[PDB]
Amino acid sequence: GSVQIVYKPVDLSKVTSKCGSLGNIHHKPGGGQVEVKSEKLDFKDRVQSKIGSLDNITHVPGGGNKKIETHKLTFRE
Amino acid sequence: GSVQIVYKPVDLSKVTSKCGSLGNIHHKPGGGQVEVKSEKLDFKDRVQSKIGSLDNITHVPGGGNKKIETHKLTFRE
Amino acid sequence: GSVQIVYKPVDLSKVTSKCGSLGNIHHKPGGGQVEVKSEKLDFKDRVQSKIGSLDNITHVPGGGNKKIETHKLTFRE
Amino acid sequence: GSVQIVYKPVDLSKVTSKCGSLGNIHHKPGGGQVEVKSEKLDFKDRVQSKIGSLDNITHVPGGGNKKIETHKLTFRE
Amino acid sequence: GSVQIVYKPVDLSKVTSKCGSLGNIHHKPGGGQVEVKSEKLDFKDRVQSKIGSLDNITHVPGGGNKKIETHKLTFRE
Amino acid sequence: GSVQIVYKPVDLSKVTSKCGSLGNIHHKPGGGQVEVKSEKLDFKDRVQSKIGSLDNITHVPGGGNKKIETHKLTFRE
Repeated sequence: GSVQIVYKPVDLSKVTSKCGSLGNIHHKPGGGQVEVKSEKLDFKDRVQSKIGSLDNITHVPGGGNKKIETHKLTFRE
Repeated sequence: GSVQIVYKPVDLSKVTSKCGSLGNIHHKPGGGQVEVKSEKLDFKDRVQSKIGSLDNITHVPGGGNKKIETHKLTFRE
Repeated sequence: GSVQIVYKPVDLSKVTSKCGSLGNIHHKPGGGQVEVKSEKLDFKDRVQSKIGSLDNITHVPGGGNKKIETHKLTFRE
Repeated sequence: GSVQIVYKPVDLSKVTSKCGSLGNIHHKPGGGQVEVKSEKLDFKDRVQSKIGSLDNITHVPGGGNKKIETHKLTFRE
Repeated sequence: GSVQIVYKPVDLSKVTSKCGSLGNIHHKPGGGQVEVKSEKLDFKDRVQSKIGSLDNITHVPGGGNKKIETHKLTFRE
Repeated sequence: GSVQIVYKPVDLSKVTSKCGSLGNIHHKPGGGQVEVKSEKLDFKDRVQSKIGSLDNITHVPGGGNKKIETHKLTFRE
């Protein structure tokens, strides 16, 4: 008996974002009101929690581009 | 018996973000009001918590670009 | 019996962010009001907590670019 | 000829405000956003103006009572 | 000819404000945002102006009481 | 001819403010943001102006009481 595996995922992918001018951006908010009333909080194993938040975000990238690329290979004899 | 594995994921991927000018960005907020009333907080094993927050963010990258790239290989005889 | 493994993930990936001028950025906030009322906090094993925060961020990188790249290889006979 | 005038407005008026306890008063506002854009302002002769205001008032008198009382007498021969 | 005038406005008016306890007063505001953009301001003759204001007031008199009382007499022969 | 005037406005007015305890007063504000942009300001003859102000007031009199009382008499022959 004999097993043989080859793995050659060749790739050449271009992500582009040609852009002129981003111009005038106004993020002008009049902050409201948040109330949270809890008693008990038991968190375990990869918990991500957000409890009571008033957050403002001006995310202005001059071109934002993500390439995600995973290669998995599991061998079980 | 004989097992043989080759692993050659070849890649050449370009991420680009040509940009002129980012211009005028105004992030002008009038901060609100946050109240949290808790009693007990038991956290364990990779907990990420945010309790009561009033946060303002001007994230202006002059071109932001992420390439994520994972290569995994698990061999089980 | 004989096992043989080769591992040659060759790569040449370019991340670029050509940019003119970042211009005028104004982050002008009128700070609000945060109240947190807790009693007990038991944290254990890789806890990240933020309790009661009023934070302001002007993150203006002149081009910010991240490349994440992990290579994993687990062999089990 | 002869003119004669008498003026005797007699009065005894009581204003009262018997009160126990004023208790818990909460004035908890999350301040908003006011913008005024003008060019020219010509004011004359007993002008009272308020231009662009974000004001908060906790007026808690422990009994507030006003008595206004005017006596006018104009004689024209 | 003969003119005769008498002026005897007699008065005995009591203003009262019996009160126990003023208690807990909370004036807790998260300050907002005011912008005024003008060019020209010509004021004359008893002008009262307020241009761009963010003001907070806790007026807690332990009993506030006003009595206004005017007596006018104009004689024209 | 003969003119005769008498002026005897007799008065005995009491203002009172009996009070126990003023208690707990909290004036806790998170200061906002005021911007005024003007060019020209020509004021004349009893002008009262307030331009751009962020003011906080805890006025807690232990009983505040005003009596205003004017007596006017104009004679024109």
